[PDB]
Amino acid sequence: MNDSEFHRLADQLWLTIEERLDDWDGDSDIDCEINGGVLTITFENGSKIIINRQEPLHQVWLATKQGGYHFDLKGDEWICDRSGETFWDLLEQAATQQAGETVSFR
Repeated sequence: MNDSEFHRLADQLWLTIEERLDDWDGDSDIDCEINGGVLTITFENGSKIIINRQEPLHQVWLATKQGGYHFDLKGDEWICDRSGETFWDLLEQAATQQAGETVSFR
């Protein structure tokens, strides 16, 4: 991947995460903040999900209560380099588990 394409696609992903989380209107209180470019989602139980860019690798990284997941862009989608699972599936699964309420943007 080249650096400019990474900037373009990561910017897009950042906007999508921010809008989806800032627009959340379910029962649970969920907050999302951007600090030093890093997104942190905080849940009522104190747990968090952290999303950051790894520029030299052209990857997006995800840290949840359960684990860590590193993503490459493959065929127009962010895909975990260890399992093949998609960024949005892993993020939704973790946010649903950590909020105790369905967090779904599909």
